[PDB]
Amino acid sequence: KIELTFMFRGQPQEQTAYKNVVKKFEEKHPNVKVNIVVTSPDQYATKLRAAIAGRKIPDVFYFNPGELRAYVNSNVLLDITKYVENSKGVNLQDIWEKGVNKYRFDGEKVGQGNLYGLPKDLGPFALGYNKTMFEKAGIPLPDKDKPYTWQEFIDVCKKLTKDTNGDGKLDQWGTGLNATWTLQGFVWSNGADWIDESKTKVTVDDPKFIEALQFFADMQNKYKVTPSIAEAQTLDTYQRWLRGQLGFFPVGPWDLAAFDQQIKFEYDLIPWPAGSTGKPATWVGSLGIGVSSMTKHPKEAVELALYLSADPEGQKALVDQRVQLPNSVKVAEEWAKDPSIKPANKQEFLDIINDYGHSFPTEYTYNGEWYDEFYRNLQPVLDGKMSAEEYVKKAKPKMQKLLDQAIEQEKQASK
Ligand SMILES: OC[C@@H]1O[C@@H](OC[C@@H]2O[C@@H](OC[C@@H]3O[C@@H](OC[C@@H]4O[C@@H](OC[C@@H]5O[C@@H](OC[C@@H]6O[C@@H](O)[C@H](O)[C@H]6O)[C@H](O)[C@H]5O)[C@H](O)[C@H]4O)[C@H](O)[C@H]3O)[C@H](O)[C@H]2O)[C@H](O)[C@H]1O
Ligand SMILES: [Ca+2]
Repeated sequence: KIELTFMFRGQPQEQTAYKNVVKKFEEKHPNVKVNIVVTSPDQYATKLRAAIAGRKIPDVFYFNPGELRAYVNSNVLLDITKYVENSKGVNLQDIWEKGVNKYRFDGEKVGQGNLYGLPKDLGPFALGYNKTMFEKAGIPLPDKDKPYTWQEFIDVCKKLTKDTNGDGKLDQWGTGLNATWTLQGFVWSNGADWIDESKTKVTVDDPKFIEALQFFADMQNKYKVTPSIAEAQTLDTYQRWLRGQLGFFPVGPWDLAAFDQQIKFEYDLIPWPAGSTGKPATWVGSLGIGVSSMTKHPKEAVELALYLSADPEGQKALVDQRVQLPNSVKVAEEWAKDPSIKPANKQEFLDIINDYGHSFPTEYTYNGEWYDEFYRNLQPVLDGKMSAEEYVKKAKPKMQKLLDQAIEQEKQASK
């Protein structure tokens, strides 16, 4: 008779997986009915923001770790600490500490104190390569541990870029990376970032940042190891990767079900190519599962969040359905070692989590508007109409004003 609203986002394979697992929850808890509100990833932020603006908050919902402090200040998230402590069996200490701590807040800083959510997952963003394509081309396979240098990466990408059917037109390319999701690793491995150490000053005008951004754009425009601008418009590079047209493309654990369904070639994971630091870099994503401060059924709502995040039965179902890696550290370690589950080097996901993955810069700031502004007007750089140097000099003060406002608005909302 109890009814909960569960609001979340996902690609089609993720929507199916979580709907299936919510049904398992309902089977286990016959007195609870869960009403689903689900959107595409791109639609989610707008829809959640509207719910919160109207103070019509779903009982259980996904949220961005960068919004944690703002959600606490505006009393959006229930303090679920005591419900989790009283729960039968589940020990959050089995779960990735990096994941759990993103949703703790002690009143002053993130990473400690009361629980205001549970981790949906950790989302290490690995680099995949098309092994079928390498072996057909006679090119030595990438090393599973030692990153390519940037020059080595371009060299191999050039070797892979060719006319394979002999009609005179290129139909296979080295790569086709999306700057929204893959620029970070190049910036970070080149010893740069969007913001400084203190997370209060924009640093995109760092020569190291400029070099990374120019290199990124140059893959398409200068080195020409990607589909052309027109070709990517015709069919985007994610789809071209699925069809076996690209040598390299990123892989997150949420991709695995989609790739199981659509990818017919053999692929495996490798470290990202490394810039001046010689150390690979990429991001580790996460989403939180939160409970509305205003929920009429806090026990049942926390029980649902726990089922998805930490319950061994719920987690097993999500992992079996190939939309994430295990939240339990020990389960993830034995998962990675199981050779019957592909990719062969899915250990790379854990290496990202444990060693060379970083957080998105917005996880450190009170809101992410300053960062969104960088990407909003980036495309002319990517299409070779504006230099990286010219763009970051123009973007920097716009970004800085927004970041300054985030910092101030924190001070005001936290009183
Ligand atoms: O800019 C050029 C564009 O390319 C063309 O569009 C094609 C695009 O390709 C398709 O997208 C493929 C997917 O994109 C990458 O995945 C990125 C995002 O990950 C998924 O979410 C997983 C989720 O996020 C992780 O957390 C990350 C962050 O961490 C926190 O700070 C914050 O809260 C999180 O946001 C979690 O760990 C994990 O659960 C999203 O689904 C996806 O967007 C992968 O390559 C593919 O999965 C799609 O069709 C187009 O977007 C166009 O021409 C042009 O726009
Ligand atoms: Ca051809």
